[PDB]
Formats: sequence, structure tokens, C-alpha cells
Amino acid sequence: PLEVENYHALYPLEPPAQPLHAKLTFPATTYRATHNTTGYKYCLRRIHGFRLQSTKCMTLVEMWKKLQHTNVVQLREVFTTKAFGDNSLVLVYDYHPGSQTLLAKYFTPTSNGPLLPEATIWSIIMQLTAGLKAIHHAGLACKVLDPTKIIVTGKRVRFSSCCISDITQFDPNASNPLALVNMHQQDDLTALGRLVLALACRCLQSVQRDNVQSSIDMVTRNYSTDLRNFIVYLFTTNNRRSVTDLMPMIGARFYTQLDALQSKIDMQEDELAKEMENGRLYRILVKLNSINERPGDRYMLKLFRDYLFHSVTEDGRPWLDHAHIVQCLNKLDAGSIERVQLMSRDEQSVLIVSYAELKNCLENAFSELMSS
Amino acid sequence: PLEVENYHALYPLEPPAQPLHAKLTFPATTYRATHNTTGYKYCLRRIHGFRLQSTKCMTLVEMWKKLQHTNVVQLREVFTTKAFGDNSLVLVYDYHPGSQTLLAKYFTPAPRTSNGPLLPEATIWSIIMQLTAGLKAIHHAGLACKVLDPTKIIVTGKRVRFSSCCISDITQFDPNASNPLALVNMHQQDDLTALGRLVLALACRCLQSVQRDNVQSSIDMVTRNYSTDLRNFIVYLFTTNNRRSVTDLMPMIGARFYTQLDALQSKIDMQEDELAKEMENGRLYRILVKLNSINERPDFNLDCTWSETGDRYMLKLFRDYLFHSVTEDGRPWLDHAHIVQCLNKLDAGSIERVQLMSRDEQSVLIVSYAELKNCLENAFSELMSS
Ligand SMILES: Nc1ncnc2c1ncn2[C@@H]1O[C@H](COP(=O)(O)OP(N)(=O)O)[C@@H](O)[C@H]1O
Ligand SMILES: Nc1ncnc2c1ncn2[C@@H]1O[C@H](COP(=O)(O)OP(N)(=O)O)[C@@H](O)[C@H]1O
Repeated sequence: PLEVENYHALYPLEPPAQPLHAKLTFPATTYRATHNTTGYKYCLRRIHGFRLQSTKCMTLVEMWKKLQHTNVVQLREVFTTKAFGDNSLVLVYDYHPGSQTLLAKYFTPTSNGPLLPEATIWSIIMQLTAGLKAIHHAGLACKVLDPTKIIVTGKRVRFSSCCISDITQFDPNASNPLALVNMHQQDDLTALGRLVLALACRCLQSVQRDNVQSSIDMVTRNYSTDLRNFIVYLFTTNNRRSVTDLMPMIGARFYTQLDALQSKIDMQEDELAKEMENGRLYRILVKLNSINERPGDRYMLKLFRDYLFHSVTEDGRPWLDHAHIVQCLNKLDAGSIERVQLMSRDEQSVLIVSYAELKNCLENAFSELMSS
Repeated sequence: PLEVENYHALYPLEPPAQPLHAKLTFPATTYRATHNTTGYKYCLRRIHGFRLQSTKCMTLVEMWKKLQHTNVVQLREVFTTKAFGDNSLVLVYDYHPGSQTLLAKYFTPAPRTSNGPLLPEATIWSIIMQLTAGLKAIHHAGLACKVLDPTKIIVTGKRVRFSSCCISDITQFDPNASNPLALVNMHQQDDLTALGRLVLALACRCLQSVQRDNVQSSIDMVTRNYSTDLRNFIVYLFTTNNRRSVTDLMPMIGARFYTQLDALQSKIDMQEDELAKEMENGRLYRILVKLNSINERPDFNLDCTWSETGDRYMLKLFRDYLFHSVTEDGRPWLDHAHIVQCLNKLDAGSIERVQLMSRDEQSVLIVSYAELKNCLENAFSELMSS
């Protein structure tokens, strides 16, 4: 299995994907792949020997593809295929690199590992809550919510494979569908509460039906009263629950998170401003190379091309400076007033040109070439 | 005036700084400056004909310096100098480029049509979420914006900032008072009021809607065309008998936080993309430089090298494959995307093979990219050693 219909270059993720419970476990596996047309790297998940029962399910998927939230791993497309040798349904998601499952992050062996700092638990709470708000608004339920089902790429938290579980369990013909999405949506909120308690305890089996109440008691000792009420709110099942209702409990923290994100944006704003250089170089040289090969002005650029890479040390040895080439190209891109002296292969001719002028020669030459 | 205290190549920002009213208007100009030691570019404000009275205001300037928030333009230093040709006090801020005042952005007219199509509500909240973020940061540090209004806020791309918060305190600062900072709380309330006017003015997008006479109906304007949350927001700020807090405004913004919190994360996503492509650009620019050194470099590099043979020739053919493509019309087809795909294949050195065709139709040459990379590597090292 090296080819799939709309993709190729598949690579197996680890750990191997868990087999999924429909009624009978359908062995299922998730893969790194590469798009055939663009060469983009995506993530695709195969569930073995599965065919969608009705077309209506397709409507449900369309909702899933349609949804777009930063806190949800994007669903890109879904197709049924026989290429693997067991005809199967594969879902393609965006591939987020170096990500590990939240289970992997925090529950792998103050218990197993130093109990999570409160600060972190809220940042998680805000991301997960945001995703849920987006999902529920979009008239969907996560369906399954638990440590394996959420992935953390760097500091970001994302609902990794939410659509799958909904697809597998869906009824094409359902008595009150919208009434059922309602119970499902609530379930998530109960499941959200169960998750965060596992986090605050940083022991997965704290959530145990038996254990939970003492686990809650622990939470309040080591963490704030707010985090308590939050967790206690999600657990009081009797009442209808909303992502909105959690809002005053997170409370003013939103400003800390909102504020943090802006300085991350300012962080990368600087980085990006520096590394933007690489781009200009790649592009400026690409214009120049295309110009040099294809056929006065053309000769001028060609002499300049010799200036950069045709160099010879007094002896006859080459003089390739990497740094010099970068400087000259940057000056060329800037179109600086400063002038360089070009020498023709003939001894007599010598050319004096401003970079700004030379940049024009390239700019003029390219446009005509594109035009033709 | 081309040299300053720490500063040279000062450039005049437009539109020109508005005069500053303390008692008698002091003409002012704001400048783009380059730091001499650092070469970093800052923004500095000169208010004309001034002398600081005392260290007392300085102790206050220290606090502004301590403070550092994303929604406020940073204060770096304040100094009094006689260089510009008179007595002036100059304040140095971080320079945010291409930024414009909030007044200029939303209130410049081209005509309820107002002067412009009423602002989208979503837009207004994001502004609210950023200004409130600013005051929350500033009060919490025991300060009052002192002046809040369309001119004093600048918008740099999507980012909204308090442009020159510190200036108001030093200019109006007095040697003798009940205390310098005894007054700060009434200032803070004055801010929260001033916030209300700004957002009301934005809703209407008519600047004069703030005026005493007009307000009630301006609020009436808001309620017709916007959410009743925005109504409550503007209205809450206007009750004056009550002591108030920036963080009291929270439930009114309410569920928007996810909305904003989300757009920022998507901005973070977009940058990681951009940041990624730049590194690729990095990888490939360098591959290209190695490619260029070799082609036609081999003028006399080797005596024995025979025409059209082995490594030098194979890389020449590859160069033609990238930059010497003809559209069926016979037009030069330069493919930007194609070139990037090929170089990545060469940089990665993939299993997959490509067909390199001579200018002669007869000659054709099929080579794996991994083999294709090897030629460049071996060709380059041979050249590097000399
Ligand atoms: N959408 C995704 N993009 C990139 N990597 C992903 C991903 N979803 C999951 N992964 C990676 O694969 C591992 C398990 O993912 P997956 O097989 O889909 O979830 P599972 N069956 O273990 O519950 C995780 O450690 C995670 O790093
Ligand atoms: N801190 C700052 N960094 C970069 N640019 C700034 C800035 N403060 C103001 N500007 C720009 O300079 C112009 C005038 O600045 P400013 O002096 O704040 O306006 P003013 N004095 O008439 O009230 C504005 O159009 C604004 O875009």
C-alpha cells in the first residue's frame, strides 16, 4: 500500500491508531501522506472494511468539513476506497507536526508526574471550551471526548478526530435527530468535566466512579476554588449545561490568555520579519537565473551573474564567498544607490552600475519575458 | 537638527502631530528615529518650548517604563534637550510602522449613512477587547490613561494601541499638590467614562455624537443598529455616580472572547505557515546558489573534462529543466511552483526520477533526484576544496 487515490507517500504514525468500537472493533490506522498535486503533507485515517450505510451520512460529514476552528483539527475530505486491499473509508485531516496525544503528554509516567500548574489547566480549559462552543454551535457533538481524542501540537490544543465517532454511530433514519444531538452535546459537557478532573489530578484513574468524589476533594486543596466550581458544575448532570455558563468561571483569565496570544503574535512578528529575507533571496535569484538562460540589458545582468559566481583567487583558485553573495543580492533587491564595478571578459571594458539601476534591468527584463 | 541625544536620521511622521494643549498650546511634531548604538528604529515625540520642573515627574515616568502591555505602545525613555534649537522635551516610544491613528482610520469621511457605512459590530468588539485589555493592564499598575480618544489610539494592522499615554502626566504635572498620585483614581474613572465616549463615537461613526446634547439619541442610534450588549456597554460606562472597573465590563463582551481568542490563534497559525515557508525559501535559496556556482563555472576548472560529460553536463541539463521551458506557443513557460517542487525533490533527494532532455531532441537522460543531489554535492565539495 504505497498509493491512495488522491494522495501518496504514506507514513505510519505512532503509536499505531487504536482499533475503534462501532459494535465490532473495526481495525483502524492513521497515516502521514503527501498530496499528489501540491506536495503538501496531510494526515489521513483509514477505518478497515467500512462502507457508509447511507448518503445522509454524507450530509453529516459536510457539516464536519464545513466547520473551521483553530481548536479543532480540520477535516479536509472523505472518500471510500478499495486501493488498500481491504476496501475502506479514509478521512483526510490537516497534519500537525510533532503533535502528541494529550494522554501521551500528561499521563505517561504528586502522583506519576509533577501536578499540572493551574495556569496550564486554564489555557487548556479555554482552548477545549472554545472548540466545544464551535462544535456545538455548528450543531454537532464531539461524540467521544477523552485523553486519546485530543492532540497537543506545541502549546496548541485540538480536538483531533471528532468527526469519525459521529460518522460510525450515526443512524441514517432517526426518530428525532436534533433531539439526540442535544443529549450528545450534553454528554460532551459531562465528558469535558471528567477530562479536566483527570488533568488536575494528573492521574487518569482519578475519574473512576468510586474514586471521583475524593479526587474532587483533592482538586480543591491543591488548586483554586474556581477550578473546583468549574469541575463541580460539569458534573452536576441534572441541569442543562452550556459552554457559555462556564464563561464566568474562567472569568478574567481570558485576558491573561488573550494577552499571552498577542505577545506570541508579536514574538513571531519579529522572527518572520527577520526570516522574510530567505524569501526575497530565493525569489530574486530565481528571476535572475530565468533571465540569464532564456535568450544590452540581458548582457548587463549576465555580467553581474559572472560577478557573483565566476570569482577567481590570485592564483587561479575559486573565491566563493557565501556571505558576499547574500549581501549583493540583498543590495540588488533593495536597489541601493551603491555601485558595483563589472569587468567584461575583455580587459578594456568595465561597467559601473548602481544596484537600484541594475534591479531595474532585471525588473524590466522579467516583465517583457512574462509578457511574451 | 540631524543629531539628537541617542538619535540620528529623524524623519517626520504624517499627518503632522496635532498641537498639545496644556495651558497655552505647545506645537508638537512626532518623529521616526534610528538609535545610534542599536540602529533600531524608534518613535519620538517633541513638544516645543518646555522645561521639566522636577525629579518628581521622573519618578512617575519610571512606572510607565515598568509597564509593558501588548495593547499599549511602549515608553522607552524621556529626556529634555536643547538640540532642535529651543527647549524641548522628547518622549521615545517603540516605532510601529505603517500604523495609523484610530481617528484617521474610521472617521475620515466619504458620504443613516453617517460619514461612512456604519462599522461592523464584530469589528467594534475587537477594538473593545483590545482597549479594555489595555486599561486593565494600566490601572492595575496604578495609572490613568489621562487622555483617551480617537487621536491618542493607533491601529497597526489589526492591532490597536494606546499611542502616547505617558505624556499627559508629565506635561500637567505640578510641583505642589495634595499628592502627585493622590488623584489617580478619579483619573481612572475619567478613563472608563472616556472609554464609553470613544466606543459610542465608533458605533455611530459620527464623532460629534459624544456631545452632551446629542448623547441620548446617539445611544438610541446604537440600540437600533447594534446588540443590546453594546447598548449596555456604552450605557454602563456612562453612569457616573458609580465607581467602576474595566473588569466589570467583562460579561458584556461576554461570549466574544472565544471569538477574539480564536482569531488570534488563527493569526498564530498563519504566521507559523509563513515562518515555515521562509525556512523552505532558506533551504532552496542555498541549493540554488550551489547550482549556480557549478554551471559555466567550469571554464577551465578541469583540463581533462570532455564536452558534454558526466557531472557538469548532467547539472547543466537540470538547470535547463527548471528555467528553460517553452509553452506550446513556443513562449517561455516559467513555472514558479514547478521550480519549487523540483528543488525540494533535489534538496530532499527523493527516490523518484526525472527526465532531462537535451536541446537536441535525440538526447534524453533519466536520473533519480537522489543521484541528482549527489552530483551537486560532489561537484560542490570538489569545487570547495579547489
Ligand atoms: N491530525 C493529526 N495530525 C498529526 N498527527 C496526529 C494527528 N492525530 C493524531 N496524531 C498523532 O498520532 C498519535 C495517535 O493518533 P490517532 O491514532 O489518530 O489517535 P489514537 N487512535 O491513538 O487515539 C498521537 O500521538 C499524535 O501525535
Ligand atoms: N508610537 C507610534 N509609532 C508609530 N507611528 C505612530 C506612533 N504614534 C503615532 N504614529 C503615527 O503618526 C501620526 C501622528 O502621530 P500622533 O502624534 O499620535 O498624532 P497627533 N500628535 O496629531 O495627535 C499618526 O498618523 C500615526 O499613524
